[PDB]
Amino acid sequence: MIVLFVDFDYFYAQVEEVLNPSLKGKPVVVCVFSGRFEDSGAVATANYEARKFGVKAGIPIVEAKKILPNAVYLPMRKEVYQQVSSRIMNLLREYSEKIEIASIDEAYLDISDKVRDYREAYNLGLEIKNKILEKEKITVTVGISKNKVFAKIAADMAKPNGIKVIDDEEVKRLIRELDIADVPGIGNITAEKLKKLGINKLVDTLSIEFDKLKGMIGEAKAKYLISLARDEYNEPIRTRVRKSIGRIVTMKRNSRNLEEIKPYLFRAIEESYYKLDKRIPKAIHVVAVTEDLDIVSRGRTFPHGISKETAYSESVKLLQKILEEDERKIRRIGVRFSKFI
DNA sequence: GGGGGAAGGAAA
DNA sequence: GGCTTTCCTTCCCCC
Ligand SMILES: [Ca+2]
Ligand SMILES: [Ca+2]
Ligand SMILES: [Ca+2]
Ligand SMILES: [Ca+2]
Repeated sequence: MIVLFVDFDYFYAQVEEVLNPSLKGKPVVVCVFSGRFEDSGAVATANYEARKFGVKAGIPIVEAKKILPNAVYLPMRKEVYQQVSSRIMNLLREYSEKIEIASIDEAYLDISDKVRDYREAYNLGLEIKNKILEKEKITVTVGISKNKVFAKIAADMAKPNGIKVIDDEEVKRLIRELDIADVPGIGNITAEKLKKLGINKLVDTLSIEFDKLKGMIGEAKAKYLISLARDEYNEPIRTRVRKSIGRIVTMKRNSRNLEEIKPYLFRAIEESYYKLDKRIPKAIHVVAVTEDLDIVSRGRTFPHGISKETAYSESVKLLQKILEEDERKIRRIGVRFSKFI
């Protein structure tokens, strides 16, 4: 394989500096306003002028404003970034039939029937970047390599607005020098567990006894890291069909009172069905986040499609099961639909 | 022993 | 804090 990875730059914030060009140069910060007080929520994304100062995905909208109090804070327009994204995706579908849409702003292209070497791959990349810049004035980064994992890593290294290749020789250099915590699919929890085992690089997984890896991070993530360490990782570029869709809302104030909860839940279901659009789900899950923020969720799977009426009736049953089996207060309430048809 | 599953992770 | 969507890793049902 010769994989080609695209990763739209500071995406949500770009798609904002593209419908109001006056923003370029100024720090922008797309936030998610939760709804329980002046500026409560978090930062979705922030253009690079804002990151230079500490504002990044995650930190509360309130820390953001303490750091860059005079920045352009805008609310999240997800339905809008979603379209811009698709339009771009469609642009990429021409450069190859084998495409995997990883996220709302990440796509893997398998161009192993579209080019011959990394020099051709690299040129196809630039061609792509440009096309995108031409049609939607959106810069994106490109990473090319022998599999999805190293193509992604490539882009991680080149973003923003770049292009790169980690040829067969580099891969071995990396399997040895790349901080394993920088490997796609390894976060803080698993990173720590691996640091405790002396595993700081990929190559470090071939030495540790296996079953003592399966023991600490999980059978799957273990297999994952090793195959990568053996330069034997090959996950095909497969079309991805969305598997779930949901919406959680945040209540104006905590409670365990079913009738105080009901309005928000029914409000989330509605919005949830608007999204589904033609998709019929056979499984519904009610999700609530206790005052302490842990995540409780009860579900049920049907042997047929779920009609709102059903979603309505059944979701109350579920919600109840939560209230009956958890004594904590609720602040967040929502739903989620799976097992489409 | 294991193939095929509802809930709480763990990462993006 | 912090959506939204993933895989998963357990605790089962039953071969
Ligand atoms: Ca991105
Ligand atoms: Ca991304
Ligand atoms: Ca990453
Ligand atoms: Ca990491």
